[PDB]
Amino acid sequence: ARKKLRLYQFLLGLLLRGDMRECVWWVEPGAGVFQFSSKHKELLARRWGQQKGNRKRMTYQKLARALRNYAKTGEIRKVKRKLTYQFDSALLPA
DNA sequence: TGAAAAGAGAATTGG
DNA sequence: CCAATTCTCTTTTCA
Ligand SMILES: *O[C@H]1C[C@H](n2cnc3c(N)ncnc32)O[C@@H]1CO
Ligand SMILES: *O[C@H]1C[C@H](n2cc(C)c(=O)[nH]c2=O)O[C@@H]1CO
Repeated sequence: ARKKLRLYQFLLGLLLRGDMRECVWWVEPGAGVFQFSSKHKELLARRWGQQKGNRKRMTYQKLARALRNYAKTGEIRKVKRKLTYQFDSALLPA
């Protein structure tokens, strides 16, 4: 049984390594607050779908749909700012 | 002033 | 049965 990345792991990994900075970036790195690019977010979503191996092309609408489910478990919450989210502090350094 | 963004229930699916 | 994936409909927001 193989393992596949979780959405919050994929996103957090992109931010820490500095990948796809034109697609997603930190807004407040100390607070774990990050924002997606209005025009270039579809590039990131489709990259998420290729790595997962999904049947359909991944879109930001479907990626955002998955992000909202994290509200039950607290990994990521939506911030009251356009395309902006916040990792829980348990997933961040000191 | 419509695309964009936000939100959502629900059946589905790989593993 | 987890962790999304996919599809659908709705409304507010914004550029
Ligand atoms: O066709 C109507 C509505 C449209 N329009 C575009 N952007 C608008 C804003 N910000 N306020 C109001 N109406 C807006 O232009 C026409 C009215 O001038
Ligand atoms: O939660 C139930 C179903 C669940 N389950 C079902 C099936 C068909 C599967 O392949 N994996 C799996 O975890 O297990 C529980 C019953 O043992």
